[PDB]
Amino acid sequence: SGAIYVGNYRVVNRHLATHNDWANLVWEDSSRDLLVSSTTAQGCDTIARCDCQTGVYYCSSRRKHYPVSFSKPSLIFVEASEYYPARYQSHLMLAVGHSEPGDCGGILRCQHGVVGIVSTGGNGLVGFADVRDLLWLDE
Ligand SMILES: COc1ccc(F)cc1CC(=O)N1CCC[C@H](C(N)=O)C1
Ligand SMILES: [Zn+2]
Repeated sequence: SGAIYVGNYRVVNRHLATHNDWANLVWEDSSRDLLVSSTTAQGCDTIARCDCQTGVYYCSSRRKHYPVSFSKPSLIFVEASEYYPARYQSHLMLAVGHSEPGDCGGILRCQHGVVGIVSTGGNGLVGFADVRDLLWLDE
């Protein structure tokens, strides 16, 4: 679990969104596993606007943060689950690192701020849904 709180927005994995998230929907994209809902309180997370390929992520299954090199956002094949059939997920970045399903939502951060959130993993790899292209999160 985990979310990004920026301005009047809450960014979460689409497969983990709640009833309240869907009742206050701003935007959702199944192909990216993202959903943004509105909030009454003000969020203070800074979103990075960069092309960094290094950062730190929070891994809840280990109660630890890990430094990683990650690939540029791209389409990556993702196995079927109870949330989606087998498909390509777009805007996904991979890193070598530990992850388990409950790790989804952990933030990936570089020196410029929030990069994305854990969205996939398996076999010593972890995938992050990128958020740096969502310029509207700021205005
Ligand atoms: C962090 O997730 C891990 C990690 C290790 C694992 F063996 C398995 C997973 C789960 C995973 O990748 N899923 C299930 C939930 C939806 C995801 C998606 N974005 O389509 C795909
Ligand atoms: Zn950066």
